[PDB]
Amino acid sequence: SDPLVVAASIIGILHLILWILDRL
Amino acid sequence: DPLVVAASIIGILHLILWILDRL
Amino acid sequence: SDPLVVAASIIGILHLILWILDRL
Amino acid sequence: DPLVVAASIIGILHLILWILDRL
Ligand SMILES: N[C@H]1CCC2(CC1)[C@H]1C[C@@H]3C[C@@H](C[C@H]2C3)C1
Ligand SMILES: [Cl-]
Repeated sequence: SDPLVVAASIIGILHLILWILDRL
Repeated sequence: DPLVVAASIIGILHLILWILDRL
Repeated sequence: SDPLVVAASIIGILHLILWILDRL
Repeated sequence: DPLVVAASIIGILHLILWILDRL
């Protein structure tokens, strides 16, 4: 696997979750 | 990879929800 | 990789650009 | 892939700047 792509994917999922919960 | 795919869809979805949240 | 990953990449670059500009 | 690497770097930077901007 690609460490950078894994980290960016996880960070991206976390980003949407935190943004949603912030907008609620 | 299901992670890469899921994060790809989630990334596209994130921009959509952001634009609509801003407009 | 595939057109999904490409599209999400382009869309992620676009997202940061538009967020920075919307934030200025 | 260059585009994927750049988007990975940009995605990480995006979250960091968003969190900070929000605080
Ligand atoms: N919000 C971003 C959009 C771009 C990606 C990170 C999250 C996403 C997951 C991986 C694979 C591509 C490029 C980045 C890494 C699509
Ligand atoms: Cl915002």
